[PDB]
Amino acid sequence: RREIKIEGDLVLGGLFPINEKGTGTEECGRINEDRGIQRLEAMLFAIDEINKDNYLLPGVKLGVHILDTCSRDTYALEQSLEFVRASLIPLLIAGVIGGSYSSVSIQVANLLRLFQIPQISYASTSAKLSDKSRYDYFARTVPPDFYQAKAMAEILRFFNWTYVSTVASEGDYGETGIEAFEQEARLRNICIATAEKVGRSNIRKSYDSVIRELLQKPNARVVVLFMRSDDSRELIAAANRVNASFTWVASDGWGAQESIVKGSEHVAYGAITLELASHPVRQFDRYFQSLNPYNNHRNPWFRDFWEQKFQCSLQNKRNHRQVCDKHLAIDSSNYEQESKIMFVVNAVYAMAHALHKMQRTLCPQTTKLCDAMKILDGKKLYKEYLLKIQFTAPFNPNKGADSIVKFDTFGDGMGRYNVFNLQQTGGKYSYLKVGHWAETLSLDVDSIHWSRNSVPTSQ
Amino acid sequence: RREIKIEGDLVLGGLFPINEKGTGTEECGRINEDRGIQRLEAMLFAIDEINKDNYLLPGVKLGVHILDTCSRDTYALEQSLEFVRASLIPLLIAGVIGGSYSSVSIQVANLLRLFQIPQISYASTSAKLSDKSRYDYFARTVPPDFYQAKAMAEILRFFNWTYVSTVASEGDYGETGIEAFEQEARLRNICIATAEKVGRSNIRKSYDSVIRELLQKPNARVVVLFMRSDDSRELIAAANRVNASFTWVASDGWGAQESIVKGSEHVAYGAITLELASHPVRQFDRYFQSLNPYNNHRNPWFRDFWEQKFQCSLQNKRNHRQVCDKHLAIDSSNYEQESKIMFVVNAVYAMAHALHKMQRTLCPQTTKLCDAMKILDGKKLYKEYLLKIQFTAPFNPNKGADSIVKFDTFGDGMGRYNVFNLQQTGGKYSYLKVGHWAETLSLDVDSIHWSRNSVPTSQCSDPCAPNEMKNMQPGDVCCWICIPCEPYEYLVDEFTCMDCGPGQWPTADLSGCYNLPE
Ligand SMILES: *[C@@H]1O[C@H](CO)[C@@H](O)[C@H](O)[C@H]1NC(C)=O
Ligand SMILES: N[C@@]1(C(=O)O)CN[C@@H](C(=O)O)C1
Ligand SMILES: N[C@@]1(C(=O)O)CN[C@@H](C(=O)O)C1
Repeated sequence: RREIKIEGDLVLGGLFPINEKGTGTEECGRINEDRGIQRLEAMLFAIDEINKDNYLLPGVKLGVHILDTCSRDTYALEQSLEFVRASLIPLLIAGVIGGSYSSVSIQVANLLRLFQIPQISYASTSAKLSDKSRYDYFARTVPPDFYQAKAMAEILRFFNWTYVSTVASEGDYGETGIEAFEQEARLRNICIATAEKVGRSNIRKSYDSVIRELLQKPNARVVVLFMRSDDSRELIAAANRVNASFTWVASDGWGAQESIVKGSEHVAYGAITLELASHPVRQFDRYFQSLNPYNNHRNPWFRDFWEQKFQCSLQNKRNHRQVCDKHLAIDSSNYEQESKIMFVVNAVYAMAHALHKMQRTLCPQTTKLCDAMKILDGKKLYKEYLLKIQFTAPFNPNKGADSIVKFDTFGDGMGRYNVFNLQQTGGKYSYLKVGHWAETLSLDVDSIHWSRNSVPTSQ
Repeated sequence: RREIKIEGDLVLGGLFPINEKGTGTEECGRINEDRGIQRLEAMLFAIDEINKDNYLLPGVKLGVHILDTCSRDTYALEQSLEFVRASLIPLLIAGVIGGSYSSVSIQVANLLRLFQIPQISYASTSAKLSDKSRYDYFARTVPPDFYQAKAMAEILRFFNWTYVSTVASEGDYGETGIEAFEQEARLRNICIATAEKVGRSNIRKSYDSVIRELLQKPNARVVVLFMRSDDSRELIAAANRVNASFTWVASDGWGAQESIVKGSEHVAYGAITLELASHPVRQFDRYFQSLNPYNNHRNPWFRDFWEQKFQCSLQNKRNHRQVCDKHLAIDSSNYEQESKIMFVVNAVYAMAHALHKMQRTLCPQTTKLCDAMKILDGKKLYKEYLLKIQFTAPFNPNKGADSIVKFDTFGDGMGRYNVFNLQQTGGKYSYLKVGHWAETLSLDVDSIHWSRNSVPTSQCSDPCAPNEMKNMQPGDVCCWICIPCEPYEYLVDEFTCMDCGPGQWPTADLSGCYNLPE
């Protein structure tokens, strides 16, 4: 049971899928490197920054209480109990920054509302959450799948892929996300071959089973994927053991993760995956790359991350091979900033700018946490929060790109996605940006390298 | 922070408004005597009984973990966190028996579902809870207000009280409960004069304010009340300071509590209040009356209850007057069993019979808690629970009165309500049962003692003058104007004044025309 406790004048809860969903009786598996450890640090970074900042919450140091969600909802839920219990050693939570998988953001939202705690997700995208009548204390800095589904169908409708198959992760994410695609699919005259869907505690046999059925309709060479990062790997893994080949069209769930195609660099070749529109946070880069087990002591998971990333081994381990070189480090050769890290940082600044207004509004005299705010008014903070608008943490170069954080009447973000193509040119697999989606598709077509190096056909 | 912990092979949570909602920064006010302390004890009693019982959960002693809800939702909610946390000193909760105010049963339900814990209320009545898509782990042994509102409207529709005023407690109980009456009200052609509603942290001024407004429509002498026990008292309190008088028609919220009219025995006289149909649990009577501070040590609130009920004082107190006689006791002169106590007991037995089945089903070999049930399957227990049917804890004499506990497809109970009349005959105020509601009203009318000892009247406009006038309707259906007619025209009907014509005249009563000579 590892957590992160940094005391402060005001505290923010944190939820990150630091560890993958553990198989069997256990709950937490291997370290999620890029979407777990990075995103986590990103929050620490953002806090660090908000504390070093003078024009945003100065007399109110921001403390954090971060918990791993081990990619499982029921688990994060239990963890989250930590925050509501913290309203009565206990940390007075102001807002929770969290919910990577939609699956857990919801399960968590269902509890924070009962205790009026503002939640902000930096990645959950299920349209289900937009419903501000069931998730009245939730907000996120990313747009719902209702706008990604469109982006997806409009990609097939452009390549006359009238007959394609769908397979979606079980769970509020994949489900709602596909039900979104299903609709947008019919409307553009696209018939769905076989409707596949994986699930929980699933092993190889259930994934191969899905591959089989994707093969029982060999007319549809284009398979649409609305699956979680994990279920999206197990699928490709299966599809590879039996040299099965298709034109993969996947939701951000797969996104541009090069860690999904690892071990099947080809069975996934010439695929098309979408991701959210984001511009890397310069400072975070230098920040993360500056980390190492000798200076990152506040992150209890760092060691395990270190040993796993470098194939290391140490005394604070079990019993393995190859000890680890001191001159080992995170550099530009072993690290690429995760796509959503931007959303993490904005999520936090939001919460902060939100509090920051409450500060100056409720307490004119000082810069410190007065008596007015000794005990926050959740409801208030949340309807003094949505109404937020600010220039993305200055960690952003431009300003003219609507790079300002704010929320809709639903508390969600702007639907800007990037279209990707999985290609390899020099013995190495990489993702190349080939168009995007603003409200209408776009892509330099003659940029795409397809499987069987030919523009596919699915009718 | 006081709780009750009795260890056991299986444990049941408990929520009771033992203390009234505290005013100011504090949270818990005075002890709720009859709906708090009694109902609490009734649960203990029921447990005590289920443990002394041989044919129902024998090898599985039932433990309880009871927490006061201080009548506040946000508070019970926090306390309830005690139970979900208890699924991981911590007590393995099987189900929570609780939720007096609807207000809190909901707020609570919202949390137990997140951890699959079966809840059962012995009194929350909000229709909102019937919705098994939002409260999938809730059940109760009382029927939704959807059936009480009907019973209420049907009581006014019988006394042609076409124009009456409504005032409802703020909070899921009063609100939803009135929205229920509002609808059933329109449907029976009943216009609502002024729609009043009290609230939170409300003091005298907001109650008087409500009285004032009830007075700004002095045509409606009948006021409908869908208010919590507490808000229902503050209102009458207010209504009394200013000798205001009406015919009070109140929901069970007020019910038949003689503790509501205390201090205004007359400003509330000749009122009509509804309650759930229930028959007192004989054994509980002997049981409760057998309690006293020297033998009730497991109930941490007992002393405070004792000191408060008897005006006592003790060393485990603050600093007051008049010490307390040892020979003080709860007898037939100072105690009347609360109306819902029955529901409390059934609520628990249900939970028990439920577990009891799970016991014999999951574990054929022994009578004890086996490995199959070491860790319960909420979802399962809940859909092995609703499907329950049993003869009310034998604490009931008859059997032929559908006195069997069970739940609807919604997890609610049977809508049977009793109609009451608040009357005083010998210097003492009491509640007299005067009819009930099965699915249709009923009441021996000539049983009711009204205020101004006269069957009241609540309509919009006065009746027309036969001698002349005709009924005229502008926009609504309760408010009309009386137009007199021309000495030469009769009335085809109540509303239409029709002219007789040439060489004729309308009869004296104005029902026809008598041919004139000359
Ligand atoms: C009003 O109530 C009286 C009860 O005495 C009844 O006789 C009368 O018919 C009612 N008015 C109508 C016609 O609705
Ligand atoms: N689209 C994701 C979700 O809403 O759950 C799937 N994976 C999440 C992530 O970025 O890690 C985002
Ligand atoms: N019907 C009540 C409720 O659910 O709120 C009103 N008063 C409660 C009580 O019995 O104390 C029950």
